[PDB]
Amino acid sequence: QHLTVATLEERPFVIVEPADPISGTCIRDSVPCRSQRCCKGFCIDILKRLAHTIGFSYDLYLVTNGKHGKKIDGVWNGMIGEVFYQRADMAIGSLTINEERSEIVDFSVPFVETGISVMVARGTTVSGLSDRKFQRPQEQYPPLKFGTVPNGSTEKNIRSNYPDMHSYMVRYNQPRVEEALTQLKAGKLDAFIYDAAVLNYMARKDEGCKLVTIGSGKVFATTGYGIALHKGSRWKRPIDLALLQFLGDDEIEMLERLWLSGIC
Ligand SMILES: N[C@H](CCC(=O)O)C(=O)O
Repeated sequence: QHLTVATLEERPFVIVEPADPISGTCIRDSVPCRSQRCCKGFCIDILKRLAHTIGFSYDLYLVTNGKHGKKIDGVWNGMIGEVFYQRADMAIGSLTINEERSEIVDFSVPFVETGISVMVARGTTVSGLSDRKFQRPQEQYPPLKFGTVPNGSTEKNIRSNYPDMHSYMVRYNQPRVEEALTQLKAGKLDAFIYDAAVLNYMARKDEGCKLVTIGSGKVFATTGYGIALHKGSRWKRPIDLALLQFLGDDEIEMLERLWLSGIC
């Protein structure tokens, strides 16, 4: 009846703000979340609906041990680690389903479609991730500068499928999306390769609409965000049924409009 839920800030899917200074409570659509503050956003609204529909209470906390999830020398960190090591009953956020993670935790059915996209300044001109500027990176006279934020499903995918390109990207690793966008707009990066759902949102919200996304096309695989649960969790089925209901009730579509819209 009571679940411990791990999450991670990644706007606009999870947004963290201080409590209302006047009341000292989380107001509006926000809910209390502690650190491993008030949380809101697309995924938090999903969590609120799951809790109401299925009928559980929860304790929400922000992950400080890494981010989404990476395995290093046999040990998982991030949201995936919290679930795998059974510190949390579930993790919800902008958490990407991939093969490696699916082996060790169960995922809900996907509730947001994602993958990998490439962001560049509208001025800049490359074809896409197929472009040899990316693929044969150290062939270009002034090298192309492209990076990702390391440790997530994007870097995992690139290292596994395009190890040459990955090796070239390492020096351009960015600490978070905000800095990457800054470097891209300053021309310190030529492209930023990252989660599609997030990148496409950032493109839509860009002050002045100067940042644009290119589809990765055939280069990378589509996937989705899923809620992570203990392998064999009894919670998977009721979570899935609820999510499926939300999808067909246009509740998810409504939340997309609410949280992920932009003018660009
Ligand atoms: N959703 C993030 C992907 C971030 C990225 O593009 O690396 C994850 O679960 O790892």
